[PDB]
Amino acid sequence: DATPVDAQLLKFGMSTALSGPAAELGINMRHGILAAFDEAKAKNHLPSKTLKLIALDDGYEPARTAPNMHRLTDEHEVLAVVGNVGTPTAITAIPIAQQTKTPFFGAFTGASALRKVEFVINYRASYAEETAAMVDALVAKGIKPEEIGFFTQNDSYGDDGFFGGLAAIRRHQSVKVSSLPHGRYRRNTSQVEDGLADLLMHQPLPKAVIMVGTYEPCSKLIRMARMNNFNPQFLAVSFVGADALQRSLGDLANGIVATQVVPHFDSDLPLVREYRDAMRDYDPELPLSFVSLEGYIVGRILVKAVTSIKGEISRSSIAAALEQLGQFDIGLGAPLTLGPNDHQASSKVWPVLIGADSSQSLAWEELLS
Repeated sequence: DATPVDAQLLKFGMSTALSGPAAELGINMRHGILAAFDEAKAKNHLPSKTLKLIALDDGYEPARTAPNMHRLTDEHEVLAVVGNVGTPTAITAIPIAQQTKTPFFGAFTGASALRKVEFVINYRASYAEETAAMVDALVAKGIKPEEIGFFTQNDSYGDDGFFGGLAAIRRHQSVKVSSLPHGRYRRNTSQVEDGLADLLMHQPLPKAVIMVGTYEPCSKLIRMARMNNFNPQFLAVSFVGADALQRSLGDLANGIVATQVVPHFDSDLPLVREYRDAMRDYDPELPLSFVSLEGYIVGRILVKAVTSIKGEISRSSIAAALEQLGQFDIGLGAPLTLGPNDHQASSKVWPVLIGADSSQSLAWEELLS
């Protein structure tokens, strides 16, 4: 009761899926951020500052995102909202961040809606970029544009990935949007039967299915496809959660390709080695994942920006500091770029091939080999 406290508390907020069928996404984003914050404390990166994350559960449901965001920006007075999972959730969250002038940084979503939003600053490559990489690689291997199908969540997330795929296909062949194979499922359900039937009845039958969904419904779709005598090349976007997908499917995940917005967590890139050390010290029982690696990267960039601030640390000075990063290197093997007119740090897409027991980096020229 008598001890001076001169450390300034720096509060950051997050609204994310900490429960429900997509919980692995929010849980692991949160762990990655917290591992970064743990490391920053351990190494005295922010002397006389205390980092705190206020993480509220929205279950990947926009109806819960809205009141969470009001609480984070009003009563909690957070300095930035960091790492929130999802597209329909972000679409609800962003106007609240904008009206309160709160930086909305490193959201776990590649949606174009975040990439047109002055307060929205992104680390990761977009769904347009992931789907372009997939489509170009498929076509290079002799898959016809008309043979590429989509299995997507029936909302703004699935729409965004589908539209990215459509644009990528259109670069190779003019098509009407109604011609593409496109099965859908409702967010946070396992109701994938109708979507599978739509793919199966398509002319021609898809040879590749791009999955713009989450791990639970995607796992069920893959199991059901194989039961229904259908074995195309499945490709999962980053948001699916490749680690959770592999855990659910086991051997049935062997051969799936999944695009990531981070390098492999087994890489010896300096940042990745630092991620592994931070995770080990933070909680050695947690498995590594692409999701927590992304959260760690977001935390690292945030801390780097905060370190640069001279004077009051505030919403406005954090927004400015993120833009002041310019071209910078955090040990990813290639530079990141942020600025007043550049709000996406990375366009890099790292494909991985899921095997029997693990995943490994994939060169696109080895796709379907």
